[PDB]
Amino acid sequence: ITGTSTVGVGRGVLGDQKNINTTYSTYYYLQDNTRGNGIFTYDAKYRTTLPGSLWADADNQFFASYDAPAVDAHYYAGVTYDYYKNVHNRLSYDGNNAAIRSSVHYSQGYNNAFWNGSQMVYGDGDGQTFIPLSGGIDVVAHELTHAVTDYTAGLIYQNESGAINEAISDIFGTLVEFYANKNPDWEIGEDVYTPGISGDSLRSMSDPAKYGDPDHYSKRYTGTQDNGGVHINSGIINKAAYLISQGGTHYGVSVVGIGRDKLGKIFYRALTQYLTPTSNFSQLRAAAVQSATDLYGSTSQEVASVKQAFDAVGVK
Ligand SMILES: [Ca+2]
Ligand SMILES: [Ca+2]
Ligand SMILES: [Ca+2]
Ligand SMILES: [Cl-]
Ligand SMILES: [Cl-]
Ligand SMILES: [Cl-]
Ligand SMILES: [Cl-]
Ligand SMILES: [Cl-]
Ligand SMILES: [Zn+2]
Ligand SMILES: [Zn+2]
Ligand SMILES: [Zn+2]
Ligand SMILES: [Zn+2]
Ligand SMILES: [Zn+2]
Ligand SMILES: [Zn+2]
Ligand SMILES: [Zn+2]
Ligand SMILES: [Zn+2]
Ligand SMILES: [Zn+2]
Repeated sequence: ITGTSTVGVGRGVLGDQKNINTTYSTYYYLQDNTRGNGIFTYDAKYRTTLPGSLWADADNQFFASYDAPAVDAHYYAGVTYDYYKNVHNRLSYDGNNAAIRSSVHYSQGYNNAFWNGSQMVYGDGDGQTFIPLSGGIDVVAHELTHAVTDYTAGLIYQNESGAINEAISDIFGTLVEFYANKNPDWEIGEDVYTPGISGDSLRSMSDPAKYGDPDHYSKRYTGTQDNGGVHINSGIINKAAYLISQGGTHYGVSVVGIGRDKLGKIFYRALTQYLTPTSNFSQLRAAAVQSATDLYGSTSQEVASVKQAFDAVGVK
């Protein structure tokens, strides 16, 4: 809508206060004019009709319980935009400043969130498995990263390619969470999963086997469930990424960590320049080695650590 750019204030899903970019035209709308072609957040009103109504608020204060998922969807879309722009010189998910549109209060008791090809969609959870899913910055950025992948490599969502697709979204979801300094960690979805249980998450990148997920290629799932193990086998790549950044010794292989920024640069270059729709784990290794070579040189520590990390998780 047309109006005046304003800054409102509200509280997110976890009760934290934050400022949000809004637009004033009689009402204050969750329309951020400061990022690309805009960030727009919508009320789906517990329906499954999308996108719903552009979020309108009478006073630019967003402290109602019903407001909280919208505050976080809007704010964390903005943080994700800022990450890709400031760290990777990428303008929105398509690199062409596409508007980022999000709908909250999707359906009733809905324990999921997803990028649907044109917008983000967030359930509120059932209050036991999940609280509203936009409360997790890593969830928001994980799903928006699926759009990045779709607009670059086009990784197929099945089998090893699909596990790479998932792991890329976990890697950049995590890197966004660190970029924001929003209680960062190497676990996924901890801020919105099981409010009655502290210390858990959907999966761990630093220790996938904490939740039973494989941390080595020899332990990969080979059946047909979960589209051929896309959220299961992602642990193999997630652990390699963790090792590249943080270092460690894994199945006896010592990895010299090179930090988060270099992890992100290596994997962003691999994703955008080298991966293809059917890349497998071995091809991802090659893409990451080539990317680190492009950036740091073939004789660099960075290249040596990429190789170490993929050796540690059994990916040749
Ligand atoms: Ca209000
Ligand atoms: Ca996390
Ligand atoms: Ca929990
Ligand atoms: Cl460990
Ligand atoms: Cl381990
Ligand atoms: Cl480790
Ligand atoms: Cl180990
Ligand atoms: Cl190699
Ligand atoms: Zn998803
Ligand atoms: Zn995903
Ligand atoms: Zn966290
Ligand atoms: Zn699990
Ligand atoms: Zn798992
Ligand atoms: Zn799954
Ligand atoms: Zn998923
Ligand atoms: Zn280990
Ligand atoms: Zn370890």
